Amino acid sequence: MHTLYAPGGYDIMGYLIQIMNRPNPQVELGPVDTSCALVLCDLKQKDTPVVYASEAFLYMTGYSNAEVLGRNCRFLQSPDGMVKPKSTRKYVDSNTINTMRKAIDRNAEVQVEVVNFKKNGQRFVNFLTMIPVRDETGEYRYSMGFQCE
Ligand SMILES: Cc1cc2nc3c(=O)[nH]c(=O)nc-3n(C[C@H](O)[C@H](O)[C@H](O)COP(=O)(O)OP(=O)(O)OC[C@H]3O[C@@H](n4cnc5c(N)ncnc54)[C@H](O)[C@@H]3O)c2cc1C
Repeated sequence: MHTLYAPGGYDIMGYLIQIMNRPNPQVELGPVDTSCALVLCDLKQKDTPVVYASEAFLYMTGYSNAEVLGRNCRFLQSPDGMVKPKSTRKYVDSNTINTMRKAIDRNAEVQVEVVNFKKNGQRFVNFLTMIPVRDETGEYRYSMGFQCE
């Protein structure tokens, strides 16, 4: 993967505002800000890579910015951080992974409980919520994920 990052950074605050102001919320998230664990992935780059990770996310997972950026978030599904696309996870519920996959493809909001592992191999249940995000063109370009241990 050779993901490219937006020169000048991402409008994370603007996107959080967009999310809290969305008209027909399918999932209630309650107020959110930059203090919580979150990531923004680019739907328009190969394998929906993380292009921004909040400090709280890195702290929760134990991974560094260098270890997460440019990667699809699925690495959290294995204690060795090695998860190949389309592979059958041995520690994660297949229907759960398919639910996330379909929600992302359809730009549909979703909330799931998925088993994840921190960098040091510590297992935990991640209550994950993903909401599609529109960029300046007004069309869905990113997805913001909010992780909860
Ligand atoms: C912003 C954002 C944040 C995210 N944060 C996290 C996070 O914190 N933790 C995390 O674990 N993931 C996270 N994800 C999810 C991850 O990045 C992938 O989107 C997710 O694993 C599903 O996509 P995939 O490409 O891995 O699917 P695939 O690799 O295709 O795997 C889907 C699995 O489902 C099974 N399956 C497929 N179709 C069917 C079917 N019809 N019936 C039965 N089984 C089926 C397969 O056997 C396969 O193993 C995040 C995604 C985004 C966009």
